[PDB]
Amino acid sequence: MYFLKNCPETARNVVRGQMPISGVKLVRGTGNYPTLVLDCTNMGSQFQFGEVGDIFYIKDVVGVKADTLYIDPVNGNNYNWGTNGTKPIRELTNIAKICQLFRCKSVYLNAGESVITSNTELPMVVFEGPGSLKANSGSSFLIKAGGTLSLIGLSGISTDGGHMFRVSTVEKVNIHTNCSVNAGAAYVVLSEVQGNIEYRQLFYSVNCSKYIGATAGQTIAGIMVKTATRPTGIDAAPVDGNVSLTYKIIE
Amino acid sequence: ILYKTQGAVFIDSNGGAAVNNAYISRLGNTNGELEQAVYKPAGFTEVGDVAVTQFAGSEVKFNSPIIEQASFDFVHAGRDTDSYGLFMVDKPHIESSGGKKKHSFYLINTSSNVTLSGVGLSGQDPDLDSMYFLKNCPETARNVVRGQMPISGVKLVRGTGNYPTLVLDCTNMGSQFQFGEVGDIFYIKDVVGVKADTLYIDPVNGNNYNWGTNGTKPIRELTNIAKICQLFRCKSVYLNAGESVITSNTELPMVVFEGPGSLKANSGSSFLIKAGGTLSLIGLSGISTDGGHMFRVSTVEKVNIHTNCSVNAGAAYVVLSEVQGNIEYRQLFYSVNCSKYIGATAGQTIAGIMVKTATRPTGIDAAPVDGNVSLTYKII
Ligand SMILES: OC[C@H]1O[C@H](O[C@H]2[C@H](O)[C@@H](O)[C@@H](O)O[C@@H]2CO)[C@H](O)[C@@H](O)[C@@H]1O
Repeated sequence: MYFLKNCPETARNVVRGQMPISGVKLVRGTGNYPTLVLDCTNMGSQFQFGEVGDIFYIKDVVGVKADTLYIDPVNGNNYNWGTNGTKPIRELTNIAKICQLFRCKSVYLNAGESVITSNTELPMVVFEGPGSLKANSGSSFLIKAGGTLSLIGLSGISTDGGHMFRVSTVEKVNIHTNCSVNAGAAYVVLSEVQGNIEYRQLFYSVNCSKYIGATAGQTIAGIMVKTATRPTGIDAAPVDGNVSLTYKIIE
Repeated sequence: ILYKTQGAVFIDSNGGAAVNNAYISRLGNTNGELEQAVYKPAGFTEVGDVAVTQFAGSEVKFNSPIIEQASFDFVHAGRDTDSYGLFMVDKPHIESSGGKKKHSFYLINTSSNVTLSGVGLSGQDPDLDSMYFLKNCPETARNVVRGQMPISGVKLVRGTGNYPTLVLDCTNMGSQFQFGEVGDIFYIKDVVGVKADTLYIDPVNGNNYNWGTNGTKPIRELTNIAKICQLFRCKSVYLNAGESVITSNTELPMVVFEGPGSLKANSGSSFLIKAGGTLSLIGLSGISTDGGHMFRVSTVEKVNIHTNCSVNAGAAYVVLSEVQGNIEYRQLFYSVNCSKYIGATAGQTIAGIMVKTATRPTGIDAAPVDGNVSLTYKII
């Protein structure tokens, strides 16, 4: 429907009213700036039968919500909105943007491994489903906003060497992992700021050299590790020297 | 158009057709309510004259119409098959002598974009008359309202069907919270750029038709308080004297509750906590249940429960986490009763507890929570 060519950063291409009844692909473009704005746009059944096309070009959304974002590394299509279960997207590249735009409460991971190869932000929502999350090429998942990130019942989350979650916000961050967690020789959580973090591991298993570390002097953290399958060698020293504990709950 | 029964009727294909600055009026409204629409969609079975009627997929653009003396200003039905046909009315000038009217926008299985121009009214029947009537609009439909609400108080919306579709898009509400009524809050899907600080409740003298956001016009039941606070970003709820009760599990918004009123969960029901934040009960005459757990938490986000009033969960718990929770509970003065302060349905919930009162179940000071809760801090 729209093709946005080299629209400047200050420009806004506002869309109001009702989208067509039949599915359409909304936007494509060229240039480094998003300018499309959904101003209370009545989307109808576009999430189920249409496509966004290129999510990069959407600058802001007002009054348009969806509860869940669906990801399918095997059958998904990135042209999709991803907010309807029959039309999931396939990559993780824009899940943070998409969830922020539509105020999604959860992310659904269909079977298969959802991977990243460069640092990628994760929205602070509930992740569920049979899929797994993998950070490859030394990349890390990024936590940039306060709130709670929950991994519930996934087939697991792991990395090929980089720290698992890099926190760059000073806001309170809760990380809840109720699935298999494997950071290898790295940390589950690395704070790049003077953080305030609460990490909760529930059953399944966890592996890492330290549960939480920080790049610089002190980051307050609270930790609960409820699983026998953990590196017991760090029960006495679960975090690096740059992290001070508020509480520690480990058997 | 000067008419007796129906002003204008638009049916089936009329793509791109426009009707600008139309002046359509019934010749007076005497016995208007008794006219019977002749050409109308199946879903419209009400009696009364209709200035403008549209259905079967017709989508004529109505720009600045002037509609006078009608029982129904507009009756519009989307196409039966897929709800196709947007109801488009921009700045309608609606008036009727003696404030006689049934509905301005009777919308069936459809979407709409309407811009109000600070002109309009709702009829003399305190129960049935409303600006909008939304009949079986589907889940995917949106009936958007922009512009200025009438100066005089009106009842905004009523409807039938299982899905809310009304949207307040930066609607200028004027003094409607104080003098008007929402009608049926259920049909409002969302609200943008319209806020109110407090939601007022009075279990005996309140009226559910009211918005509830102005102190002179509180609502009555607790059923939709979470939804209302969410739509209007309320910071607090004011409970006037009396017992506000629930008999089914009902969500409580995470805001400050104040006033001399009390909260009661009956029929074994529980109050629900579905979002993170802080729920504060400050100075209420108390909160209690007839046997159900007081607060059932179903969110994994950080939840703070601050009770500065009398609390009685009986043999039940003040808080029950239905997920792997993260809760902080603080009881300040007054009194607290329960078998355990916090419990959970399964796999460990973390919590911090502060109980500052001599009137508490002293025998659980050493074991304040059930086996599925692990304490971060305990101050008693
Ligand atoms: O699907 C087309 C249309 O058929 C019927 O409409 C009737 C209408 O009710 C009568 O008042 C008269 O105008 O004849 C029409 C058909 O010839 C359905 O009642 C209506 O819902 C539907 O849209």
